[PDB]
Amino acid sequence: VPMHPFVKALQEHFTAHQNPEKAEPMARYMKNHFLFLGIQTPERRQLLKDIIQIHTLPDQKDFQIIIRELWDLPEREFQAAALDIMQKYKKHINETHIPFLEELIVTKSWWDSVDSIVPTFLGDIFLKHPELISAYIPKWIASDNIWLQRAAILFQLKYKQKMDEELLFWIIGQLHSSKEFFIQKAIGWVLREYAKTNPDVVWEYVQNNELAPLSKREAIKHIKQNYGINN
DNA sequence: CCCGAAGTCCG
DNA sequence: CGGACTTTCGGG
Ligand SMILES: Cn1cnc(N)c2ncnc1-2
Repeated sequence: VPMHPFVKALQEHFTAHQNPEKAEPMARYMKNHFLFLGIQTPERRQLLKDIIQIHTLPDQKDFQIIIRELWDLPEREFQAAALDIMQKYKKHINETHIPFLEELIVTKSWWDSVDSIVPTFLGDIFLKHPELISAYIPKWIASDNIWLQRAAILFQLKYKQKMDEELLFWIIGQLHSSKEFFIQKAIGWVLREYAKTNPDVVWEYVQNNELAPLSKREAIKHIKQNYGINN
């Protein structure tokens, strides 16, 4: 079975505009885990737009197929485009897509893709269906996969006043001993972000519970101005 | 325009 | 460790 024509068209059009000179530092920035074509986001968005204008966006029956085929292509711009395309199908994504999103998290994994999946697509799903959190989060924390662990930390990132504080702190407590940078930093990030909504609770948490030094410092990057740094 | 959100380099 | 500085991206 041939590649979906929309994906083939995108591949052809991206490749025709590749920039090997830019590709080298772009790939180095992601620690050479991926090949790059060398197309940065403004042009990459326009090239996608070009193909939608010519071909139209595929029927929703093909949504998951298109995403997978792009995920399987070697150059990282195709996963970035896949995520742009998933946003175009946003109104069709629901709680039944959690396993599909899980599989995207644990394939071609790195912070650029995982952070584009978790606080937005998964965050929205669990905001609407909080009763499903306990069907996934314990497994993610227990897994060997640091990107599922990061997903458990960051899916609430944008919740603001809808944050489940008890859940957030329980998740952080489970992962606070991790020596993995991407886990320590995610803990720092979600605490720093939630402190914009409720600084008192984050300050109390970091003063009274164990965290990696990186996590604590990132958490209080801003609110240390509000409380002061004791001698 | 601005500000806030990985990478290298240094002490 | 933790700060200074880097380029890119999202968004006010
Ligand atoms: C991706 N990226 C680029 N530049 C910065 N200053 C950043 N801080 C966090 N993440 C960043």
